[PDB]
Amino acid sequence: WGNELASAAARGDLEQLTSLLQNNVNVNAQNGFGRTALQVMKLGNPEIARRLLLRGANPDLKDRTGFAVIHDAARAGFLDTLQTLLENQADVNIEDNEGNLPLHLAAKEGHLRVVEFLVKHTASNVGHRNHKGDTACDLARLYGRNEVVSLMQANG
Repeated sequence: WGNELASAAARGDLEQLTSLLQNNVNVNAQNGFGRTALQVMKLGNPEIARRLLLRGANPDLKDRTGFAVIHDAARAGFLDTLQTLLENQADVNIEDNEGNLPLHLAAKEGHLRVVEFLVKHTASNVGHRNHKGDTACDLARLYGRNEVVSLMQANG
């Protein structure tokens, strides 16, 4: 179950995932490499995240590098999964090993809509400095994310 559930999530096979969920499974079981189905899930499949969360999947777990799924979602620009993560109590201000919040990663990669949602509709700490002293906006500025910077100073 744990392994197959993780496999179905990793591949983005909702049908197979929902099939497995009919069994008495621990959605927070770790696969062969220590990651849960939610952690290995292929982003771009918010329903898979929703089904896993509905069954009690812990959204705040961190991998080898202290990255939570919301970190991955934010960094890659997957707003839908990020939002379903939050509507299921995932911590928005969870930090990676360098003190970066999901907002930092979104800003750094120039995902304007993700940043906008975070700044405007979440408890994201816009003034949070990572370990090296940089805020999400600083990183946007450093990475030439002009539109993100303008949006951030426009409301925070």
